[PDB]
Amino acid sequence: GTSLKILFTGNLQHLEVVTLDIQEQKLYWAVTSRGVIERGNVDGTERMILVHHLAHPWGLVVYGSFLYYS
Amino acid sequence: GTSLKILFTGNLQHLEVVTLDIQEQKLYWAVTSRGVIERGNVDGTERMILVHHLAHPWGLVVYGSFLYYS
Ligand code: NI
Ligand code: NI
Repeated sequence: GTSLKILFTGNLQHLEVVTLDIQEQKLYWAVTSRGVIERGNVDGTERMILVHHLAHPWGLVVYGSFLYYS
Repeated sequence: GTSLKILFTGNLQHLEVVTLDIQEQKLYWAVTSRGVIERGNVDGTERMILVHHLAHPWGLVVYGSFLYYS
């Protein structure tokens, strides 16, 4: 709990759970206000919208080649 | 109600009432999530932060050379 850091900020109103892909060092999360699932590097450099036109994403998890979401 | 337009969007979360200075043609509004009062031209071009470190702005009005906020 020492080195606090802000990785991503902006249009993240109504954020949902955050998921880490350890094998790829990639963060995945869902934004309900825009209805998208975004991903980005752990260093806070890259960010892109991965899935569009969702209603209310609640859960998401990365395993092998796939992202599962509820 | 004909020509709908978006002037400003960004770090507005807990947006409060808007107000207009007709003589100078600049909009004023307050953002509670950041505790600021901002200005902007009706053209939607110039935007800046006018007051800092507010707690929960509720009302504001511009008359003459002064701006009143509660
Ligand atoms: Ni939710
Ligand atoms: Ni309020």
